[PDB]
Amino acid sequence: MVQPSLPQDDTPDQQEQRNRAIAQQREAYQYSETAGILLIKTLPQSEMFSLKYLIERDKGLVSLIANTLASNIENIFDPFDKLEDFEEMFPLLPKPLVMNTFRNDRVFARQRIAGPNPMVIERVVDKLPDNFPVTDAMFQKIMFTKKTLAEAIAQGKLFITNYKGLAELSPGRYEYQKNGTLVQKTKTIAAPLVLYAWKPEGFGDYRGSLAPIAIQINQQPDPITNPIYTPRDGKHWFIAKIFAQMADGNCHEAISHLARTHLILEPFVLATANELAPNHPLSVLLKPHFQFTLAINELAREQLISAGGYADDLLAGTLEASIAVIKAAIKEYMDNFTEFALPRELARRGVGIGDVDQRGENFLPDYPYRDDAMLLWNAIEVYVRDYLSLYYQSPVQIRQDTELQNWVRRLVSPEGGRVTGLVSNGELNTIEALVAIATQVIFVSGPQHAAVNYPQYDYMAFIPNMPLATYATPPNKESNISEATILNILPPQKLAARQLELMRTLCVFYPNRLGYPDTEFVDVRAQQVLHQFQERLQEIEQRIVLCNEKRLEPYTYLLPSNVPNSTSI
Amino acid sequence: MVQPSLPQDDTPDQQEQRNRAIAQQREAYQYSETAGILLIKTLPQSEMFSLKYLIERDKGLVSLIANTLASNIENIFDPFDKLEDFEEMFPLLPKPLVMNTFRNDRVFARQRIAGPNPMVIERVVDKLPDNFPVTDAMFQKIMFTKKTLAEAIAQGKLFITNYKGLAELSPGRYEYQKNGTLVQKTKTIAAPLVLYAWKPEGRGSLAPIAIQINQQPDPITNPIYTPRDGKHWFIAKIFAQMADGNCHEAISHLARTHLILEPFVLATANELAPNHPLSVLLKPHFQFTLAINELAREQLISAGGYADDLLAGTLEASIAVIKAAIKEYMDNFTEFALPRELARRGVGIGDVDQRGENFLPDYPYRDDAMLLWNAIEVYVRDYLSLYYQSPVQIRQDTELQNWVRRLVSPEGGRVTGLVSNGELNTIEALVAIATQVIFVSGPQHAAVNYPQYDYMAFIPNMPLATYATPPNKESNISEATILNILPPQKLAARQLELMRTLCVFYPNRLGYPDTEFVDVRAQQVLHQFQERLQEIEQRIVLCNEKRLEPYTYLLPSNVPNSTSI
Ligand SMILES: [Fe+3]
Ligand SMILES: [Fe+3]
Repeated sequence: MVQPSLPQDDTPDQQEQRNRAIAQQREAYQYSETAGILLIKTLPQSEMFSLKYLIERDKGLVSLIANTLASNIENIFDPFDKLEDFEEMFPLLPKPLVMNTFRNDRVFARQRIAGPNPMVIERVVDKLPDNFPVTDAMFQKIMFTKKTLAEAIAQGKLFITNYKGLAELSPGRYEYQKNGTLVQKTKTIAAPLVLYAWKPEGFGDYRGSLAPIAIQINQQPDPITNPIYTPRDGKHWFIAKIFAQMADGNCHEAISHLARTHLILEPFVLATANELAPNHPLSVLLKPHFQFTLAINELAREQLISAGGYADDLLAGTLEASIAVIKAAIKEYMDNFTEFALPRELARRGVGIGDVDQRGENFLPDYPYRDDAMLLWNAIEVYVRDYLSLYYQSPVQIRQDTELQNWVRRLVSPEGGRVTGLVSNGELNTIEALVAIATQVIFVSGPQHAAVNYPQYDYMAFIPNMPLATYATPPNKESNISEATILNILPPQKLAARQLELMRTLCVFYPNRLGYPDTEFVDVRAQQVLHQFQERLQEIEQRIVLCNEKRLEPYTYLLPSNVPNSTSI
Repeated sequence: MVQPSLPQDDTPDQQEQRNRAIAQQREAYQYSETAGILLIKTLPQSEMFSLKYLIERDKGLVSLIANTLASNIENIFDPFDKLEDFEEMFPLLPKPLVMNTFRNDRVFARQRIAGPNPMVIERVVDKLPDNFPVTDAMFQKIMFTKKTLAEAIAQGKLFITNYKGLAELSPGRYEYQKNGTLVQKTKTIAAPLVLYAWKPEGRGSLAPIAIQINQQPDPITNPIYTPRDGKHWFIAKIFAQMADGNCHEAISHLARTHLILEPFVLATANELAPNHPLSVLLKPHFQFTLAINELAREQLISAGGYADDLLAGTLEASIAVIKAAIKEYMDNFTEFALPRELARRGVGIGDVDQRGENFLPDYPYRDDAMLLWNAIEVYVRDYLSLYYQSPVQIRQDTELQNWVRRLVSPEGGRVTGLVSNGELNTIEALVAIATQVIFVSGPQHAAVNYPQYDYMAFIPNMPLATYATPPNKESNISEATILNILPPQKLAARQLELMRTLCVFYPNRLGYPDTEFVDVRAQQVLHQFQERLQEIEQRIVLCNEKRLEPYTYLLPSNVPNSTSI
């Protein structure tokens, strides 16, 4: 166990040892790709899941065998017979928290700020999209108000989710035998726009909340084939929400979860191995936050984004279409890396802590993801800054650290991740820039992945709340809607089962815990910095527990006790 | 990648490097115990399953989710409604090979010699046990012969399986909620005696003659059943199969492959340098062995695990059987070498009649295992000769001498049958030890592990517990009677779950290690072993065209390099 040091501070003997270790690491951590996604060529045994991990994962899979044994769902591509059958899918599993209230408009809307994908909603500035022709009359009928849209917008009261990033998907296909013949079917794609309003009054008892106003299921308006639905539209409104939720779930899995936690971490894990000695302070800082990350990304390669895997079976598009969405989300992230730092990302959507009205109040006061993620972001930043200050007291030490400079060059290179938004001026020159990079990597690996991964079961294991594909077209607005209509839009039995299977496996345990690495730092000064980070997380836990006593609903996913140390499941 | 060498031949500097490695290995491979069974304290990450292993094991578990989705079995402690329902448990899985023919007496008997547990049957010498009062009249009625029992025994025609090792099990209990009421029930244990005869006519094969379901005879409450007893005979075979299945899992499989290997794996780490030739030889045959034994600890022999759920006895009773089986093996280690084990049961290749033909001519486990035993023996002799030429190099190898001391010690495995004269002194003795270890880890484990699905995933052929008492020999047997003896739905499902996971894939392959030997001479000896395995594969393929049913489990292409599943 070596005291960490910068390579230029070491003797020539010690530097030879560092280069030896790096050369060996480069041989063990080679770069590869699947479908243009950067991944590892072969996983080192040191990077495999632990025994303890495997025991927990297996308990999960065996719990699914038991639940399936106790369930009445069948291995068929028929719809369920009754909508109530979706409630019977959990005889031996926890009931998903959304299950009993998912029909409520407020429960729908609050998933934008506290559900699995709190990453889409943005404040409307200036005007709605021209292809989303909501009228004053619609707004006024739904809000029971004489205020106009322009007035609401001028007050910062309107919010939108625009799923146009899904507009080019080729719809996925599926097929099966029924009575000795092959039936071939296609999923139905949608790319909705959803308008929300902040309602300060709430419902008399004055916890304010977001409320949904209008849904246009596809991007190009048409009064007949693509009208705007509102809550006045009865069962047609319920169906419009289903399509919007399906769209949110596709954006969730491809963009917010797979692309922008799991797969954008892969180049950082590999660059750390390919350029940093084992006793490099940055490697020692970052490796606890990479535990099991290569391995879980290899399972995603094998089981999630493979032909016949979960993405192929469950999502709206063809596998090829889903992979294209994933790769475009990676590219935009890497190209703009520092603009995806949490405060900047939120501010770009108009929903950051600085987005306030004339009285200093946030235009979106009820946003548990933002509130709790900012606590964790700020605590990690203090932890990282205090840690790196033990090793870099002056910027020349950044510039003369040949390993660190190689780590940056690897990341920005085309073959190393193409992280062209990583640094300014073509080179890492300051300590504060490195603090921001390492803060963002640790934030993504622990907190961000916890926020998008662990709500999956509560909101997406109950299939009707967020089905990963829709299986019939939106009915015409004047058509009558039966239970059969809804059951034909929702997934068939075998695919509903498959989606529960996925969601349970992704949420069943916590592989590790934020701030609690498997081995202590050798440097007692760094162990003290870590102990203070652990104290701060305890303070943050109690603050969130207090906030949750007053929130409309508790938001538990960013409690530090529930945040892993690494992206690992 | 350093040339292997004996420690006494190394420099002082090399010797201190060897000793540092051994000290680190002792720290990473510490000894521990669960319920008196020797295991590792903490599994080193280097000893974990590989990614590729995990991917295959996960395919197997997901296949069970899919199969269960497509099945109609329920999560209940009720019996199945019809016996035919046991045949509908495999909508998306391979059909177990025994399923169609399991009622046939010949198919029942041939599981003694080609089934999951080919380790029990033995030739009757002198007389039957006194607590098994088979009479001439019974024998003559079953065999439709005038030969007496004593004449048949004198000709070496009779064979027996005696499950007396189960006679003291406390019966397992189970409970469930049924209408806000907690129901508690007990399994029924049995310790049968089964008489077999070799019947030359056909073609020639073993035939079952008589079953007594428990050890103490009584003409009314524990009678001798024969093939003349109709459905009662069918039920007696169920109890005999259940007993074979319990002896299989506790003794032949868990004890005498998985758990007796654990001390050898730990001794190798605790006493041999990484470049010790014996460590280099053995470690390919230990791949994933510590890890699979840790899953056995956690999932198989834990409270609420598979053994607790499925086996006839309480968990404490099954663990006692396991531990007794380990101790007899270790106390008599060299006597469990394949040729000597077969000979002690009267069924070895030397057990021949006046005309030179075996008393038990049809014995695929024996014939194919002997081929692999002999090939491994040549491999380890030719390999070890590269490094030991005279016994003084055996005696002056301090690491090897420590390896033996560790194994025979009370805290390293207590392998008191390992060595003669208190000490390992010859190359041939070490050849015998390493041959047996490699044989157990590959071939023996293959022969007891991979038939589990074909013979035990079809629950009526070999249920791991019985759930009602043997009916009175005079009662009418209904379909419901049999369904109450066989496992309830939930426990049948749990037995299929287990047997599928134990058989889904081959983690590695006999003779094909992950890394080449650095020593080119050792590479050549390994290549010769691979060639011999190819010859054996073709010889077994030829035998399988003349056997009544193929025995595929010891084809070298189906034998792993290590006990790993
Ligand atoms: Fe994840
Ligand atoms: Fe096994």
